[PDB]
Amino acid sequence: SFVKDFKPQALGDTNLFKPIKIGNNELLHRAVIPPLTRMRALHPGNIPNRDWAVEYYTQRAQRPGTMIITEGAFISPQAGGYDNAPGVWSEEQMVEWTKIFNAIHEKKSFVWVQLWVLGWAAFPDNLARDGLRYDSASDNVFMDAEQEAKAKKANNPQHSLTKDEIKQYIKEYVQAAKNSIAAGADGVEIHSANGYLLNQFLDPHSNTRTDEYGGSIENRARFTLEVVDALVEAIGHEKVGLRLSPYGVFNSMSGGAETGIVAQYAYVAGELEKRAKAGKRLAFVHLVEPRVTNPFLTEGEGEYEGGSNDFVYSIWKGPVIRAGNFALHPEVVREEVKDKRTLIGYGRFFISNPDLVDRLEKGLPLNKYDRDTFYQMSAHGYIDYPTYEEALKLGWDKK
Amino acid sequence: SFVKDFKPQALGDTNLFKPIKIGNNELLHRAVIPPLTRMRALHPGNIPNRDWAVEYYTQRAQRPGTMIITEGAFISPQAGGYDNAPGVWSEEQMVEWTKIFNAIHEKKSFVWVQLWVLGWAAFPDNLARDGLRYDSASDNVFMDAEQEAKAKKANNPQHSLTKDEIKQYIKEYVQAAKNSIAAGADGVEIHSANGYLLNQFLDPHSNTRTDEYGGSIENRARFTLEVVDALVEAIGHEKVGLRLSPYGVFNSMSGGAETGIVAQYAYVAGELEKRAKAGKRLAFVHLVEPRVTNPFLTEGEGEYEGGSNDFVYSIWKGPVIRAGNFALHPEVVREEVKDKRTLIGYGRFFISNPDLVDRLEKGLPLNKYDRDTFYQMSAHGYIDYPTYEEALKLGWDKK
Ligand SMILES: Cc1cc2nc3c(=O)[nH]c(=O)nc-3n(C[C@H](O)[C@H](O)[C@H](O)COP(=O)(O)O)c2cc1C
Ligand SMILES: Cc1cc2nc3c(=O)[nH]c(=O)nc-3n(C[C@H](O)[C@H](O)[C@H](O)COP(=O)(O)O)c2cc1C
Ligand SMILES: O=C1CCC=C1CO
Ligand SMILES: O=C1CCC=C1CO
Ligand SMILES: [Mg+2]
Ligand SMILES: [Mg+2]
Repeated sequence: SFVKDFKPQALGDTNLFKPIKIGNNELLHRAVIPPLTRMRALHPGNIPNRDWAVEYYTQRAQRPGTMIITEGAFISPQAGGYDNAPGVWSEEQMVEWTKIFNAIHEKKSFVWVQLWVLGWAAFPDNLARDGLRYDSASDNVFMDAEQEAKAKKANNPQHSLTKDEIKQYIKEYVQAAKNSIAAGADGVEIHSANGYLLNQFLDPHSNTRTDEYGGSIENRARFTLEVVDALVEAIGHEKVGLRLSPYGVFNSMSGGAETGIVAQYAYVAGELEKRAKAGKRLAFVHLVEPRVTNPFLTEGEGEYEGGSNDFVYSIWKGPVIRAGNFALHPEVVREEVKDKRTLIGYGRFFISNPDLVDRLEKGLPLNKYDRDTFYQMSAHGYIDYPTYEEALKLGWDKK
Repeated sequence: SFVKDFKPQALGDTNLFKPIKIGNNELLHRAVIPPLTRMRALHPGNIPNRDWAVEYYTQRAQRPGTMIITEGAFISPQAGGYDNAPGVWSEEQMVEWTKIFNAIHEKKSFVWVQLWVLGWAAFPDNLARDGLRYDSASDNVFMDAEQEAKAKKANNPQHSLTKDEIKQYIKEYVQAAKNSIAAGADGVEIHSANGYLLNQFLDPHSNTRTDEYGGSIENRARFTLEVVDALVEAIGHEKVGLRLSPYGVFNSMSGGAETGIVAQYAYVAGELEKRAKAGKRLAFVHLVEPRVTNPFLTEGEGEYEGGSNDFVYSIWKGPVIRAGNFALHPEVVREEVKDKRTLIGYGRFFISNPDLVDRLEKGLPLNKYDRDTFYQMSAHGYIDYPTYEEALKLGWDKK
């Protein structure tokens, strides 16, 4: 059924429907599909779903000129820890990704692979089973007691990365990005947000290191910028984006409670602009808004009102993708896209509306999403959400 | 005469005329007199003008409940270098300051002493004459070639402060603040803005040190926060404010050209909020707007459009005084004071309008200022600017 109390507003008369170039891609509108983990990848081997993934991405690429960022993809087994998320390290995986990229391109849309490393958000028992470390920035602070428990139970205690193991990750990032481009992706997005490994280095709560990767703003940012630099070198700045969530508390990050948090993220932004003036401007910076500090809370919950992402705009002068509770708030989007370098990521509603761009353009009702099938091993709640046309035929307007 | 093309707007219906408590002072409106150097202090001894200073401050205290921040005052001879700016280190000086504070208090207004240390903006020849160092953060970078010349000529080359000399300044800040309070001031403002000594430590262009006072965001901020801490300890957090100019280029600071500049200032703001949650919240943070990057350029010139001070609001949760080209833009002030903790500093127009608050309240014409007498040794352009009543009597409406 449709979202019951929603008062849609057509956005076709706004900059949301003005074309923009991001990296090498000529977007025809600025509604972006942000990275959305769906847990349909098959085990063993973290293989993109051979039955459903192509169709899923095809449906969502249906509006020509759409920028799609994939679900997080592990760069290596050690970077993983969820059996049903995809990876981009093996030939098996890339064969399925190539089919996906081809289908999106045939719909005249674009695809960026999000490169994902879990750190302490990984399941230590899964890792222990596969002979892998349970990794984070530090070893004296844990995500929650449960995760700290599972580690000890699985005899896989949280391990503070040595400098050589960090380098190994950087090498894996490099190879995963090369794999992505070679298989046909338009670019990659470095996931440095939402409390995953890179974020665990950025945040002073999770990073209590005293070597050059912790103890200061510059140090905590080091790992992230090294990945950025390694990837810009490997496949070019025009094929690299960065995702950040300055106010996020997901996976036990500090958010606005940390008084130094804006300074931490402002520094990263500064360093990106620095590289941009020196000839190497990233394709985009992708920001999670304080509008959503946890995307598994219903829209309007977990909103942080004490901080704004606007600071990034004073520092980084390139494209900015903003994501978080925008689908139900076209009145907000209308204002934000008045800025000419701002794009809008729509997450949960792109899950449930394959034709979302049309619906935004024309102010059509939205399909409700089903949180129960966000992470299910099923076609249901994945590829069976109807377009508006199909929804009408199913009588959804009269439910 | 009156400002010719100005279209005044009454502001009495805005928060500019709502009372607010700053430190121990109950302000009755939020139009603040920012620090304004006028060079009427007498030489020798940097003594507040015995003929004119009381009358000057009296005229400008005339609206009850007005917060006045004094012209910059040197904390020590070594901190000085302009013969006609006042100091707050000697008994001679404090006797004149006491008369000033008394007169302001009799008008039911308030007075905060700005504590000033010149660093490389000082005249090295004046200092050499008095046997004093020409001080800055570093010795391999100079304000301009002229100042670098005068130093060498006066055999007083720019001197990079040792850690002991920095401590000596901190001691002088402490004593100057104690002197101010003892003489009757409501508080002090630490001048960490506009390219003076503390700013020279904050800015990566002027600070090329490799010890703990330079080389990183935290290090460059060290001197400023030490002063803050020493003064909060000495006279209380409710009697201490801080002035900053994140986008300023005055006296050869970097401004927005430096990609790390927001991060530098965000860190300072964070540290202040940190102390604020730990029980020691400064009375206010005072910000120079990118609206004015140089107050000796006419209004509208030297405006930086690539950056905003709004970031401070996501980090510091206390009162914020904002200054820069607000007098001729009531349409801007109307919006900014909708924030309930925002005050507006009016500089050049408080120079030329002793009754400025009334004129803002009622939307009256403004007296033009005379830049030629900003720094003159004269009553003219100091205490002879007319109130609106006097201006009418002089026929200023018919000029
Ligand atoms: C089911 C689900 C899976 C997600 N997976 C990812 C992910 O893999 N990588 C990522 O950076 N963000 C992920 N997110 C966060 C979203 O990209 C987005 O920031 C969030 O949903 C807020 O946007 P929205 O209000 O439009 O849904 C996910 C969110 C949801 C609800
Ligand atoms: C003549 C003059 C003297 C000033 N003296 C000081 C000073 O001693 N300390 C300080 O922090 N700012 C000083 N300033 C900067 C002002 O406080 C203020 O930030 C600036 O004038 C911008 O505000 P406005 O546009 O309202 O004039 C001075 C400005 C002028 C024009
Ligand atoms: O970032 C991710 C990956 C899976 C869920 C989230 C939350 O945003
Ligand atoms: O800061 C000061 C002191 C004298 C002039 C300025 C410019 O703002
Ligand atoms: Mg029907
Ligand atoms: Mg008349």
